[PDB]
Amino acid sequence: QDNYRYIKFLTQHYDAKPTGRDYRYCESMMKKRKLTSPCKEVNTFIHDTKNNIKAICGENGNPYGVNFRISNSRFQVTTCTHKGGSPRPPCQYNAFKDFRYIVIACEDGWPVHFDESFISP
Amino acid sequence: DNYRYIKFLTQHYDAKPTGRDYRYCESMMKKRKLTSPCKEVNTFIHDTKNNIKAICGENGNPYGVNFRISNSRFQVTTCTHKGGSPRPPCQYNAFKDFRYIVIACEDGWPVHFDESFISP
Ligand SMILES: [Zn+2]
Ligand SMILES: [Zn+2]
Repeated sequence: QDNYRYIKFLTQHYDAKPTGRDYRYCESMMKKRKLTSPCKEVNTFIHDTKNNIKAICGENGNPYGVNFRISNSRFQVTTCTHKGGSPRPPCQYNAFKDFRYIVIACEDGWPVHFDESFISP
Repeated sequence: DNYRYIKFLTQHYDAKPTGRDYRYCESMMKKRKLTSPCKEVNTFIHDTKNNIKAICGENGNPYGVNFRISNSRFQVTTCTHKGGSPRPPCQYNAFKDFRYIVIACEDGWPVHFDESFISP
């Protein structure tokens, strides 16, 4: 019921209204979501409703690994990957658009972590 | 101007459904004022405005002469009127589905939902 980790998940991993989904999108979003001090190396935005993402914690997800959940359907996502090595802003990013399953961690029915290491079929 | 697009959302967009049963349809139809007279068939899409609009763009394909089919499945709830009276209160059966949807777009914006479309 403390919303802190859930809102943190949203800040870092949720954008219902993307524009472009190219490197410029990634570079502006990583800045707007304050993920640039230091440059976050890999960060994926999910483009769907809070309700549908939350449903991965319940009806619309399967157990994955010890504690994660995998979605039962694909989600629109944009993965921003840091380029150029240096961890100090300004931060340059490559942007990878995808429609794929996502793996998250849930706590008390809410998304609290995004598994950036998951490789979807 | 936004009129037909907003009208499309009023009748067919709900990012935050609960229940998705007869009660959901009966409250939503009333809330969206689709009850004077009772609308016979009406589908609510449970996804973002952006993703639905994308059916008019990259996440859709041409369908028929004037329509668009989504390239992926959407969570939907179809409300089908029952009881036989066009007057409030309007009663509904709910059908939850995860399916392709067909819409009409105008200039990149969704303006109608094809209730007659039968998805694989
Ligand atoms: Zn939305
Ligand atoms: Zn009827």
